[PDB]
Amino acid sequence: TSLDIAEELQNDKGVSFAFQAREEELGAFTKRTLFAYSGDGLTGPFKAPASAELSSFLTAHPKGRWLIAFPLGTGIVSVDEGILTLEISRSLPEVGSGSSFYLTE
Amino acid sequence: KTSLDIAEELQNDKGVSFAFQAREEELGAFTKRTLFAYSGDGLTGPFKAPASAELSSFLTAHPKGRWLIAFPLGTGIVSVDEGILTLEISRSLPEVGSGSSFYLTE
Amino acid sequence: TSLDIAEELQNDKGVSFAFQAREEELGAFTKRTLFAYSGDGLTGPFKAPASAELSSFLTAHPKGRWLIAFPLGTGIVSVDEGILTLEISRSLPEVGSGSSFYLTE
Repeated sequence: TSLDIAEELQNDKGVSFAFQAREEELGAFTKRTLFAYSGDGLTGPFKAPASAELSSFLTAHPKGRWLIAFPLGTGIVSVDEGILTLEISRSLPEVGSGSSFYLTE
Repeated sequence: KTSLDIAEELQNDKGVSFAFQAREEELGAFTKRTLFAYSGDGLTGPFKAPASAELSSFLTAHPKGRWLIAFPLGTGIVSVDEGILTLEISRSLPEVGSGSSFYLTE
Repeated sequence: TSLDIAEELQNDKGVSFAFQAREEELGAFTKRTLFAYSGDGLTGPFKAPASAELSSFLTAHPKGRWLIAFPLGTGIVSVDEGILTLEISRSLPEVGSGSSFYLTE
């Protein structure tokens, strides 16, 4: 483990998300994992400003965004100009927890 | 970091076995608590089994008082009441497989 | 953590998969986790030769195969004669990341 950021983000509708970013070295490979939790429900996209460390981490993904599975539906996390966006495929009465990762050489 | 790791096997009347692992981790200002669940068995109704006091204690700590958990074929809710662990499922599962549920807190 | 193998595997349609195998000891219990990532899409099964360490890890599962949930669908990983197979329930336009684990005494 060469990194562990955690932070809580909030929009003005009141929704809170906690994120954890983690980096791990495995010989030739690196793993980067995003962890997300919210107790809230969500109907539209979630937008909130992120710290520079998180924005930096989130930009590193090879696809420029993080496909993430929650118990009730699927989201895409991306960052743009220090604004974090989580878009969802369907409205979620509760978000819950999920993670998204990639492995790289 | 890791300030806790309980693991146990629980069993019901039919003979359905679940293994659980509870984990706590400290991340500066934040704590993460993760429940991991595995069963090779299929499940049609709810799974009820007695849990150790450490596990019951861990499971009760959740801000919603229950653990929403995704398995490969369906969704479950884990809760504890009076030292009885209950896993309720949205649909019957021919195989449970593995899943995790966590939360982050300040 | 008593083990961490990671490798990249590749098939004839251009699809690359990264796998990480992990073993952890927890007092009386062991946990074995497979992690899988691919940025590619996948229509049929994914077949690729694996290292001996990975074949060995994958054979250890009590069911002889790993049921694994990806954001858009479900897969079964198994190994036979050092050939890794990932079968899918539906075609996946993108595979993303997932893990599968078991606990044992």
